[PDB]
Amino acid sequence: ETPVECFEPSMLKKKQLTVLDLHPGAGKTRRVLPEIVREAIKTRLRTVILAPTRVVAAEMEEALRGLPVRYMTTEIVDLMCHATFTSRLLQPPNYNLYIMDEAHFTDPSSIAARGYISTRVEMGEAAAIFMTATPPGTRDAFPDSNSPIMDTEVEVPERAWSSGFDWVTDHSGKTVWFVPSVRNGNEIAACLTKAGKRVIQLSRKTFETEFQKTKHQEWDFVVTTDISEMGANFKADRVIDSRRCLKPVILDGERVILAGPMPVTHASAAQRRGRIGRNPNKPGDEYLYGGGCAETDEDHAHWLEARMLLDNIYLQDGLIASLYRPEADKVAAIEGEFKLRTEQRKTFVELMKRGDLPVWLAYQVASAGITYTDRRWCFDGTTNNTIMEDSVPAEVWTRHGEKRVLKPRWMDARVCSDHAALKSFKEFAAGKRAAA
Ligand SMILES: Nc1ncnc2c1ncn2[C@@H]1O[C@H](COP(=O)(O)OP(=O)(O)OP(=O)(O)O)[C@@H](O)[C@H]1O
Ligand SMILES: [Cl-]
Ligand SMILES: [Mn+2]
Ligand SMILES: [Mn+2]
Repeated sequence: ETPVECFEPSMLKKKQLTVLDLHPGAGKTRRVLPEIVREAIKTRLRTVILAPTRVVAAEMEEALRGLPVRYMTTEIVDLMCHATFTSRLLQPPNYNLYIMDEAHFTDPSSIAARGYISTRVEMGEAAAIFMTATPPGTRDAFPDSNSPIMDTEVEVPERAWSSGFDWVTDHSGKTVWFVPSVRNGNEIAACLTKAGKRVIQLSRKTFETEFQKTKHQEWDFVVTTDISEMGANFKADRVIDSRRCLKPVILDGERVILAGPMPVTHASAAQRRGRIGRNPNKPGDEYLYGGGCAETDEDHAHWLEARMLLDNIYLQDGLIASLYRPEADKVAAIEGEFKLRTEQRKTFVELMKRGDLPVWLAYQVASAGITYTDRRWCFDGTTNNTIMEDSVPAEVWTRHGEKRVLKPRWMDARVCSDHAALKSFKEFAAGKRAAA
């Protein structure tokens, strides 16, 4: 179960799961992946490539051009995102080779995908290669890089500033700044823009659209959440790292809060720092970081949400997939305890795909026997669940013509953590849906 740093053809045999852990910038995505795919084609395997984002799935369509690779938005090598793969498993192919790039991605759909894949491997039905510089259990925040990095611990602004921090804005290059949340990024970006900087903001909801702006000369800062840890390539000379994240936590099975901001894992710190130092002929890149790392605890909601997904994915007769073993200890939930019957399972999937709700919240609503289009639960919760914005209680016109206070029966802090999330949830609660 030890990671390797070189691909060999014998890794493609069934029952092998290999972790390829070359350091950041070493060429996993653009040079090792095409070598694996060529070998999979020559041995006539049924192969799927899993990219963390549609952006990366484009960086692969280019590093694989000329090969029979077919990108799938929802012989021939299949290419899709982690989320697309898990979404397809939740719907009513039998690959024998799974290649997952950026296999450190900790979103529930990626965790679930690794659990399903590693289970197929242990069943003797497939081989798999997990590519990541930071596999689970990474404890080194400062891995190798193509060019040496200047690491400096410094106080990193956590809110807008009106003076001081001259080192932030006196820089003449391009900076990638990792923030713990969209709302914190909004405040940092506005402060930078007031200083005359050209700022690009990245988050999960906006990444596929806004990342293209970074491919141009005309920007000074990218202000990004942890989504840029997943193989986002920048031409930057500096990373500023809060070393902070938010952690969704299920409190007593009752609600989801956003805990923190609190220290990132070593893997996240290494991936953030790994955005620079990538040009072997360009010394002098800087990594300015604001605190220490800490390891995830038993209570990060994403691993329990991954079990909610896997309990509802068909495997083989009555079997359910386990989590990938190095992550299976992050969850106390019993295999199968979140399995839904057929009609509630359809609602569960619809609330996630069409409703844009977090997994945990979708599960609560679906397992209560609520159908997808019935939005009464958004308004009948405890007054403690009242959603606020601008310190006034949030209100919504329902399609029935009633103006109701947003007061969901189950409280998931992710539906109201920033303006974009709240806008989406208000439209959901009103029975509307933005065109996407
Ligand atoms: N002159 C250059 N030509 C090509 N690549 C370069 C050059 N200078 C720097 N690089 C960087 O080296 C990186 C190595 O490519 P690749 O994405 O395959 O590495 P990786 O192992 O996938 O990294 P990560 O662990 O961060 O996902 C490129 O993404 C690119 O950003
Ligand atoms: Cl985000
Ligand atoms: Mn190297
Ligand atoms: Mn990569």
